[PDB]
Amino acid sequence: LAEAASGERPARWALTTGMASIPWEYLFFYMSPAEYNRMKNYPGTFAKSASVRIRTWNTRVAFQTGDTQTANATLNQNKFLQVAKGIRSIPFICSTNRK
Amino acid sequence: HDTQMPSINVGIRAVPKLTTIDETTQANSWLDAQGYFEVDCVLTTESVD
Amino acid sequence: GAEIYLQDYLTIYTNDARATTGTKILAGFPPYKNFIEEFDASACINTDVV
Amino acid sequence: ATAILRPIGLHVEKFQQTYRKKWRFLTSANANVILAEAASGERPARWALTTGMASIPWEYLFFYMSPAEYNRMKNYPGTFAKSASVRIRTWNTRVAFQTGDTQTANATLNQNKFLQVAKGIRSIPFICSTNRKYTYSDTEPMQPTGFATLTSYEYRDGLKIAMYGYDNDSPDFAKKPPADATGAEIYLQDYLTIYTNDARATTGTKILAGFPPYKNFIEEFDASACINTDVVAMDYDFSYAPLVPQFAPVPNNLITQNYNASYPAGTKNEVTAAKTTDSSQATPPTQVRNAPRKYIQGPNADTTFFDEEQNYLRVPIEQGGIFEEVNVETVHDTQMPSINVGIRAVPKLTTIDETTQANSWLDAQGYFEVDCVLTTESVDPYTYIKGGCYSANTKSQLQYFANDGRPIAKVYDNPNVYGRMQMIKTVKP
Amino acid sequence: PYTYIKGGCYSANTKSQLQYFANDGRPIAKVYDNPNVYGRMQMIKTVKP
Amino acid sequence: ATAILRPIGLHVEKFQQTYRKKWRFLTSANANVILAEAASGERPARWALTTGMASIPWEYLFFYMSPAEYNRMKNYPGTFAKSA
DNA sequence: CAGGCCAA
DNA sequence: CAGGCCAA
DNA sequence: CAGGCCAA
DNA sequence: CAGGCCAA
Repeated sequence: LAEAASGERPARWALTTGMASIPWEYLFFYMSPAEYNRMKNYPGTFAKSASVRIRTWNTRVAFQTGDTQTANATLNQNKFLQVAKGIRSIPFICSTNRK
Repeated sequence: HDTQMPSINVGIRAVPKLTTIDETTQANSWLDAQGYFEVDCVLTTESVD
Repeated sequence: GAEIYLQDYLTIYTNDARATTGTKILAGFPPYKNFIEEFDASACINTDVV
Repeated sequence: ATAILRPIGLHVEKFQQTYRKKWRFLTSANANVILAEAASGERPARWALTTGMASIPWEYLFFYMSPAEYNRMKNYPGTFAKSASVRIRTWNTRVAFQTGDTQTANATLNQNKFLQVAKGIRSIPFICSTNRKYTYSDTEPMQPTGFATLTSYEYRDGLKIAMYGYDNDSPDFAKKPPADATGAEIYLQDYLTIYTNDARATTGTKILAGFPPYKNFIEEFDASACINTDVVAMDYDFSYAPLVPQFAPVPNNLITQNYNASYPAGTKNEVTAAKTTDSSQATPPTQVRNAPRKYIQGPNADTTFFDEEQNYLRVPIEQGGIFEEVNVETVHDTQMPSINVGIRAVPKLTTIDETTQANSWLDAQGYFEVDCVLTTESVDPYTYIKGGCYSANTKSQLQYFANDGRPIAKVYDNPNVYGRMQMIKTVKP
Repeated sequence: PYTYIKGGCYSANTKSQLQYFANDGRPIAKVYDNPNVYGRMQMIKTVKP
Repeated sequence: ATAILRPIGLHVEKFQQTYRKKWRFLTSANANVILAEAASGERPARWALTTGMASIPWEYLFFYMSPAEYNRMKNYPGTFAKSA
């Protein structure tokens, strides 16, 4: 995808992926508004450790594309899961998470 | 010292359509596919009085 | 406990030199697939991945 | 006595480099259909038997190493490709659930699914074959109905661009995301085709031998049992694959009046010879010593082959018999074995009324994971104290040249002649 | 290093190197010619050959 | 699960090179004589005590590697001297 | 069962 | 194979 | 007994 | 560490 230059941002090419970002670095991910509001009444609070475990379930693939002009429906599937740890910190892969 | 939390990205690779394209290139049509991810997260905090 | 659709995905960027004046960098993309793990999702049903 | 000096010899630096790629290929299960190819110039009229076995271009440098790696390797004179290995793994093979012909209820859960592997078909003396791109019918997308005009150079260039993408200044940059970065599948379009003579207009004694039984030379397995299994594992040691020419020696003609001297070769052949053969049997096989050639480094160097970079994707990596060295040398003809993999066409569940081959096929794709490794070596010889690297003059290299000045190189595109890959004139890109 | 697919070798930007320079543009380098100062070799402006 | 991809990282090629020289040096047994050095600009007036201990220029690149080697090494960006 | 032929 | 660079 | 001081 | 090249 082409991203036009805007102000200080140069013109660049964007390579889209299907690897969804997991927002485990933020406080709302772990604790509800009630917990946040109560924690506000505990001055001196430091977050000590954050752990995340991700389990994948059955991955659904469409049986057909819906293009009526082709008979592309098939029982067989090649189905791959992509996991990316620490891509954000790689000095030479300029990347960010986008909608 | 400077700090960083490692990023986590998970996803499913796009599944090409069973159509036959006429040129040596990447697929131009893909089947709908969803990843189903169960996420367990724990946060530990401490405070002092 | 219902599922939530995620909409925020990793995007890889590289320079666009179509309007670049001077010495252009034409290095293409970095091979980002050399830095990720990929598994057959049919074998990963109900398995810890991260 | 304490040896204050000893013959430590020259300073030579050898560098070994490794190039790895991973490619995912999608192959069509093309039907076995006879196609007519009209006579064109020197090409006779012939019948073509199409297959679904896609060619794997493991004989070319772009298969293993990216444009950045190629450009950097250019700065390492004396580079030889040492070994090329390819591992091919097939994944689940998809077969269309239905043909799409609404007038029949051909949809079925059951599948017969076969994977075809062909090693070294290109070298078989009596199976005249080459890899071709087909055109397909609209009603039957898996049925070839002709040949595309896309040549082998154009095919490999397109495959390279799919592998590595365009330059950032290209207006068509977005069209091809690099598979080297994405890991996405690439559709292969170059399939093994079997040829036989077309005697419809032949005058005189006709040969009516039909086709050779090429299925007696391939492996075929139930593709349902081959999911995530290695199917091809082949290594190749290169006899002589100069990727960048040697460092030029210090010319002895600037130091010596003896540079143009003669010495006995004895009964050994220190100069290579080109064998010309004639399958029409109009001319006997001919061996010609001292074919026209010129140096690829030195005062009168002609580096057209390495400046047109024929060796990236136009010309195969190995060029044994094309390149001479100025020394007592043993040189033999060379070939890299061909690799073709594919899925056999899956017939439609329709019932035809005649005893013959199926006339309708389900769409089927082969999913092939290809692992390839290329090993190269280069040298930095210091024969002299100053001026940079210089090699010994016995390391000087010559390349066969045509009389018009076009470098001659080995090609794996045309069918074999007596089991030999021909040498042909290179074409300027 | 091959950080990118095309264009030749490129290193990571964390491998970028700077050299001390004088305000007039002459590179500054270590020299072992002058006597030590507090046991230290000085850095001096390089002279154009 | 069969890992179709794994983080193999970048392709980086490291090249190690060795440069050797053998030199024979003749040194004079200079006497220990005090020499006067007049003040010049920022340099003060000082007494100099001469010795016969010749300096060995092992801290410089020409000591180990010839002009041909230096010119070729110029075509290897990222070169660090490891040990002398 | 591949690399200068295979029926060596 | 993640956390202040990786080719340490 | 050398390399950012030696009397550390 | 020599004899049809040596970086084989």
